[PDB]
Amino acid sequence: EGKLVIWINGDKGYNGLAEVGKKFEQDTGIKVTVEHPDKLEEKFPQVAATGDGPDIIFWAHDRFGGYAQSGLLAEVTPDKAFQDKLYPFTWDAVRYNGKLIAYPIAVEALSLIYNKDLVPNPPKTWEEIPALDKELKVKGKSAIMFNLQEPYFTWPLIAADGGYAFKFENKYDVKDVGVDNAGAKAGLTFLIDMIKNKNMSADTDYSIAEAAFNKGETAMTINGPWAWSNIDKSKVNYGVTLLPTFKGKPSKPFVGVLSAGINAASPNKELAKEFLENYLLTDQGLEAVNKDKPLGAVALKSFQEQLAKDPRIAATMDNAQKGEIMPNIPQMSAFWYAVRTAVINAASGRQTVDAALKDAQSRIT
Ligand SMILES: OC[C@H]1O[C@H](O[C@H]2[C@H](O)[C@@H](O)[C@@H](O)O[C@@H]2CO)[C@H](O)[C@@H](O)[C@@H]1O
Ligand SMILES: OC[C@H]1OC[C@H](O)[C@@H](O)[C@@H]1O
Ligand SMILES: OC[C@H]1OC[C@H](O)[C@@H](O)[C@@H]1O
Ligand SMILES: OC[C@H]1OC[C@H](O)[C@@H](O)[C@@H]1O
Ligand SMILES: [Mg+2]
Ligand SMILES: [Mg+2]
Ligand SMILES: [Mg+2]
Repeated sequence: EGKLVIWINGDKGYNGLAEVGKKFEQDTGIKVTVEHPDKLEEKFPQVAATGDGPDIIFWAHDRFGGYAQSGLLAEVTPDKAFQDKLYPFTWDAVRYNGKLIAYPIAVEALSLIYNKDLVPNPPKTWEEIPALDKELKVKGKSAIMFNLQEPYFTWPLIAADGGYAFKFENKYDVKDVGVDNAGAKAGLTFLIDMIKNKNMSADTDYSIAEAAFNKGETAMTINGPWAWSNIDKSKVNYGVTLLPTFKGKPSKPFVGVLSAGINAASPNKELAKEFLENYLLTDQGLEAVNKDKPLGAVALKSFQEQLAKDPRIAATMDNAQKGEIMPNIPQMSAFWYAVRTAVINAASGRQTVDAALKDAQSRIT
């Protein structure tokens, strides 16, 4: 009691957040400690269920329905004046069983990131990437590398031709799942065909793809706003644009709302509210995080007005509008674990595309 412990993922601007924490302490005398444990989103329910854990947890909103269902989050209590400072759809992302159970911070979607000096006119279709790769391979380069280990990054292609997670009835139907329909299989088959053709490698992960793109070894990558800061520091002149289409249809990234939840076991709920409402969710607080690692579009209208001019943010929102907001229901983690296994198994040859996605469908439903 008398201090704040915050958990945030290691790809986010945790040093910038710590600067907001230092300002909070200067003003209040209350110490703010920012940590970025690994697997924090799996650890939180295990420690919060014993009355331990951080005061504030940051993640995309998809995890938070499961937390709320288990009673691990405090209902947040912003007055109507504060609610009107943030975009309504961001509050919708953090509403569960009619209650607000987090503060929305930022809106994330994946984009195509391209080296302007290797591909001045980036490909508009996935289908043209193999021919581009062939020309780059004679120069000792590759067309594209992105994280193939996490389903977040492959989902936009799987969804393009008709894949979906849970069907929404204007409630989600947790038994109407679109992981093994024909559209999902078509997109995952194309990924596997690129791997078979040696346009990509099944073992590429986040670090490998980031290093290759930021050293000028691959012409394109797929990543979110948090990655831009490291590219700024690199030698690469990059642009951010629409994901390629597949079978003429847009890639459909899942849209995540970075959210801050208050632990139901926290003895510091009033302090957490003060920190989040009056320090973090200000133009200056978000600026401090954003200059560390970019947040994307932000939930705070006044600061989003200042970011909306950036072509990178425009591209982020263009991809977001072609995609879908993630569900926040508890079943979302089952979806992600099952799809992760399916993609890895298909890409490594441990299962056919059809067998992998059928097994995932069975697991989720
Ligand atoms: O891959 C499954 C994973 O997807 C999402 O995680 C994203 C996250 O939203 C981004 O902010 C960034 O950290 O990349 C992650 C993928 O590595 C879901 O939010 C998450 O629950 C899910 O595990
Ligand atoms: O178990 C698969 C994945 O699920 C949760 C962890 O965040 C990631 O470290 C783990 O790989
Ligand atoms: O369950 C262990 C999992 O956790 C972290 C890794 O990202 C994943 O490769 C591994 O399979
Ligand atoms: O891809 C596996 C990942 O999918 C979603 C989960 O939130 C995270 O724990 C899980 O790691
Ligand atoms: Mg983690
Ligand atoms: Mg609650
Ligand atoms: Mg792996």
